[PDB]
Amino acid sequence: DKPLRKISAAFKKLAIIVNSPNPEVPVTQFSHACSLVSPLFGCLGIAFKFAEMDYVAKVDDLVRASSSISTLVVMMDKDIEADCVRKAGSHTRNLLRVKRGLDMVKVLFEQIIASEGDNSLKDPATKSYAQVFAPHHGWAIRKAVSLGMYALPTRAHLLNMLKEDEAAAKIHMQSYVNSSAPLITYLDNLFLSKQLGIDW
Ligand SMILES: CCCCCCCCCCCCC/C=C/[C@@H](O)[C@@H](N)COP(=O)(O)OCC[N+](C)(C)C
Repeated sequence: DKPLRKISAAFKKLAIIVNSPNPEVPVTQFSHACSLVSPLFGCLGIAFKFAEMDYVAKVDDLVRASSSISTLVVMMDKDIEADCVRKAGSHTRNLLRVKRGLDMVKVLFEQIIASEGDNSLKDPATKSYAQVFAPHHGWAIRKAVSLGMYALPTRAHLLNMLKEDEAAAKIHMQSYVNSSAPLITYLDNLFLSKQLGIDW
């Protein structure tokens, strides 16, 4: 199968949901779509190993919760009720981390699309990391990530891993960008509308 098309197809559906008048985002559909993004960090290599703990484990948790909890709204309401929003391992806290991962990939794709004709992924990877994850990482991690940037695959190599040529990759990557933009906005507002904040 072709991994970018599974991503675009799944997030298009979520986009339709959050673009609708009364959105109800199922934890099952949401968490499944997010797990389709996980292979991307492995492709980029050792620099993004932090995503195992900062993203993959966070998605794993939401997949667990999806068996007993209907929607993202219901999921957050439980944590608000139990006063465990910022508690380590809480579904709401993990949801916030998942949001950041989705955001980083959105920025990554945007920069890859912009830097077409350049076979180096250095700028897209460095800029996406610096914007989304760097403010949440201590010195050691940021240095390790910076070092790992030397081990990035070439742009052409990445596309080969994803099984697309330039033209087809541009379409599905842009499709994710178009879909994740309102999804990320919807997720942010779930926090902000309850004054929960989004920078913790
Ligand atoms: C041969 C040798 C190979 C050596 C292999 C080692 C390379 C892989 C290292 C993986 C990176 C660590 C993954 C951790 C991710 C999360 O825990 C992050 N939150 C950690 O960042 P931190 O800045 O400490 O989080 C903030 C927490 N704090 C505020 C309390 C600092």
